[PDB]
Amino acid sequence: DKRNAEYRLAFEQLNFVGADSKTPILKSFIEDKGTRIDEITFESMIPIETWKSYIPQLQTSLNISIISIEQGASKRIVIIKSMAGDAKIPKYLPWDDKYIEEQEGVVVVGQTFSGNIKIDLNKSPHILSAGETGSGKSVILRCILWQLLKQGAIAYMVDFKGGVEFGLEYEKVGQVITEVDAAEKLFKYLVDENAKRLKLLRESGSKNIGEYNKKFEGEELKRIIVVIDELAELMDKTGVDDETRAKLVRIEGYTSTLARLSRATGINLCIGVQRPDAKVITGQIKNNVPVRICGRFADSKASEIVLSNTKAKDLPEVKGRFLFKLGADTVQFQAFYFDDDKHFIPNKILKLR
Ligand SMILES: OC[C@H]1O[C@@H](O)[C@H](O)[C@@H](O)[C@@H]1O
Ligand SMILES: OC[C@H]1O[C@@H](O)[C@H](O)[C@@H](O)[C@@H]1O
Ligand SMILES: OC[C@H]1O[C@@H](O)[C@H](O)[C@@H](O)[C@@H]1O
Repeated sequence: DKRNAEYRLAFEQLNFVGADSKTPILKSFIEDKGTRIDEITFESMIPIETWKSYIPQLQTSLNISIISIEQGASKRIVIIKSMAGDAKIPKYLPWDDKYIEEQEGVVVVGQTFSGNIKIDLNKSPHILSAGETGSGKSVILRCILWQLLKQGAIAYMVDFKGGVEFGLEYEKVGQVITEVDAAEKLFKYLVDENAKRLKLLRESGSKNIGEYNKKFEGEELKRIIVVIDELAELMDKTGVDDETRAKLVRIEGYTSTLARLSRATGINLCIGVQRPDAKVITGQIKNNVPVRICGRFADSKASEIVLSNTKAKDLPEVKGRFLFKLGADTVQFQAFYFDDDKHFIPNKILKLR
């Protein structure tokens, strides 16, 4: 076997042997095909602290990037989490307007092993982006927003922290909703706008708003993008009073209806979540929000709430490194770093008269 012959030679060149004079024994090599992260298990008498001292050398000899080395069941077992030197993705990928797609409704979120990650909002209409504060979870949503604003979409932005996440420059290109009263008015409007669009599709025999628009020269329905900076501000009802709770229940009813029924109507939800919790990322959100973007979470439960697998615990500690899940596959990718100070140019959008 190639791998066993390759490891043996590598260990012998280092005289990397235990008290019994044996080089480490390969017990198992488990590759994750989507993330390209491997679990290599070795048996030897070499202490874990010695393996850790050898990390720089083992990376070079075996041609791998070592994420971690941990002791297994016994002091004879080491488990290495690694990525092959061939599984290359950037560690920094600045946004650039050259990535903007010609096809309306198609957005790019970053780079994977073979090509870029593209999302066609006409096929997978809603996105949930989850990550710890500073991960880049929110940066991705603003990058998607910019792309859609450049394709002529209408935007609505929700931020209950006084709108500090969507400053005055965002207000030039759309409406910023900063409190629960304005959010009830917004979501009741979007649910009615969705109902009016479904009515137009049935009546005209149109599959989507794109087919509808071609039928009427002077009647052009535009894509609507709704960016929710933090889903917990709309879903977490724990400490509010009776009236605010009923208002949030009404809003949740509107969000659920929107997510489930806005597939063909060109109304897209881009949701941010800082702390995954089953009360916030419910079964209704999961059943109707197909795109998941997940940052690193050391906790298994947090990854299962977002992805319904534990792979977010395996990611390397790289800023802007995420998991992408659409359907049954989970892949690792580097997200674009979109910086408002240099990438968000409101006058370019306003010029699209
Ligand atoms: O990389 C292969 C496997 O390694 C294991 O350590 C992880 O828990 C799995 O999520 C992963 O699929
Ligand atoms: O469809 C465009 C891209 O997005 C996803 O379907 C996959 O994760 C990528 O491998 C693909 O290149
Ligand atoms: O926030 C709700 C309001 O949003 C505006 O953008 C729409 O034009 C109004 O019709 C709607 O009532």
